[PDB]
Amino acid sequence: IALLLLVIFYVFAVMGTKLFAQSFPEWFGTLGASMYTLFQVMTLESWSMGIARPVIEAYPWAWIYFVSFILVSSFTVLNLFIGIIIESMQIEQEQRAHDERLEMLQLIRDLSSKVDRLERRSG
Amino acid sequence: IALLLLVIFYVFAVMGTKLFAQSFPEWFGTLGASMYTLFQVMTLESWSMGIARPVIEAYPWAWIYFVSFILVSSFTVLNLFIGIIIESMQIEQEQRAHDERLEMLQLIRDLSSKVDRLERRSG
Amino acid sequence: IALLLLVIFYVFAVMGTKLFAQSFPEWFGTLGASMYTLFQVMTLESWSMGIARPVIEAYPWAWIYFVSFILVSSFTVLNLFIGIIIESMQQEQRAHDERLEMLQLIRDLSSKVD
Amino acid sequence: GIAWIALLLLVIFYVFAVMGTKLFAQSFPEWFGTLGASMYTLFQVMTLESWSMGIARPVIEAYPWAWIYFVSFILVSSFTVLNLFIGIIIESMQIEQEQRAHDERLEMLQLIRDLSSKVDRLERR
Repeated sequence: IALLLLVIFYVFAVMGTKLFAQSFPEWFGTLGASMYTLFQVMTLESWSMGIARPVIEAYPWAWIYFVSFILVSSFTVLNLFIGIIIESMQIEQEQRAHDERLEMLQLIRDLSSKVDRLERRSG
Repeated sequence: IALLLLVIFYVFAVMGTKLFAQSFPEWFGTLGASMYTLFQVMTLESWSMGIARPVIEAYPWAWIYFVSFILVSSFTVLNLFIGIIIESMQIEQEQRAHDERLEMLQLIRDLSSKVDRLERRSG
Repeated sequence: IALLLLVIFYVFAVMGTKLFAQSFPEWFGTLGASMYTLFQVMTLESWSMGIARPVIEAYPWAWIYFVSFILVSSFTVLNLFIGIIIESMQQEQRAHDERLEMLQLIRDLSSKVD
Repeated sequence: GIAWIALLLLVIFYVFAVMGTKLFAQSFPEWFGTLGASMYTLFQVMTLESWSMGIARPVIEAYPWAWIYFVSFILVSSFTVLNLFIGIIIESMQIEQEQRAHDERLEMLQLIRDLSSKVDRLERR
C-alpha cells in the first residue's frame, strides 16, 4: 500500500510535471512543486479554488488527472486506514496446546511399554 | 451505497445545474462544473468561502441544498467507510483436538485392560 | 450523541451569536450565520483563514471558543463514528467432559493397589 | 497503553511549536511569533485547511527550510491521529476461555507422574 501509494504520488508528480511545467510552473515546474502540490491536493485544502479550477482555465485535460489522483489517493488512504484496523485485531497461544498434548500421550506410550515391561515379566 | 451515492452525486448535479445556470455558470452551468463542484463541496475545501456564502448572497434557496447535500454525503461517506470495516473482520483446527483426546483415552482403556489383564498375570 | 451534539451545535451558536453580533455580523449576527458558521467551522474549511484568525484580530476571547467547539465537535464526531462501529457487530464445554474423566479413569487405575 | 499516544502527540505538537516559533518569529510573527500563534498554527496545519495556500507556500517564498518541517509535522501528526483513531477502535471491542485449559492440562500430566511413580513404586515385586 505504502509501496503502491508512492507509485501514485510519484507517477502523478511525473504526469503533471511533464505537462504543466510550460504554463503552470508556480505549481508544476518540477518536484519543488509537484511533490508538494500533489500532497497539497491529496490534502483537500484550497486545491480546487487555488489549483484545479485555475488549471482548467488553460487545460481541460487535467479535468480527470486531478480528480482521478484524488479518487485514487482517497481509495488508497482508506486502504491504509483500514489496513491497520484489520492487522491488529482478532497463531499465538494455540500452538502451545499441542506441545502439551503431543507428549500427554507420548508419556503414556512409554508407561504402556512399562506395564507391558511387567506384562512381559511373568514369562 | 456506491449505487446510492451516485444517486445523490447525480441528483444534486441536476438540482444545482437547473437552478444556478442562469446566475452562477462559473460553478453551475452544466456538468463541466456541477460534477466537479459537488465533488469540490463534498471535499470540504473552500466550499463555503469559495461557493456557498457567495451563492447565498443571491439565492437563500441554496441554504439547505448545499448543507443537505453535504450532510447526506457525509452520512453516505461514513456508511461506505464503515461498510468495509465490518465486511472484512469478524470450526478451524478444533476438529484436531478431539482426534487427540478420543485416543488419549482409548490408549488408557487398553492399558487398564492391561493392568486388569497382567495384574491377574500376577502371583 | 445526536441529542448531545445538538447541544454543542446549539450552545455555541448562542455563545458566538450573543458575542460577535456587534462586531462580526457577517459571520455572527444571528442564526442566519451562526448555524451555518458553526457548521462551516465544524467543517474544517477556510475556518481559520476565513474566520478565526480575523475574529481574533479584534477579540482574543474567541481563542478557545473556536478551538474548544472544534475539539469538542471532533470528540463527538468520533463518538458517533465509533457509535455505529460497535452497534452493528452482531468445543467450549465438550473439552471438560473428556478431560474430567481423562483423569477419573486414571484415579481408578492408580487405585489398582496391593 | 491505550491513551499513551496523547503523551506522544503533545511532544510533536509541543516540539514543532518550539521549532517554528524559534525560526519564523523574526519574519513570520503573524503565524509564528510565540504560542499565541504557534499552538494555534500547528493546530490549524494539523487541521488541513488553508494550511498551504494560507501558510506553507507563503512561508516557503522566504524560507525553503520549512519545506519538510510543515510536511513532516503533518505526516507525523496524520500517523499519530490515525493511531489515536484506531487506538479506540481496538480498545473497546470487549474473556475466560483459555487460561482454564492449562489449569486442567498441567495436572492431567501431574496426576500421571504420580501414577507412573505408583507403577514404578510397586515394581519392587
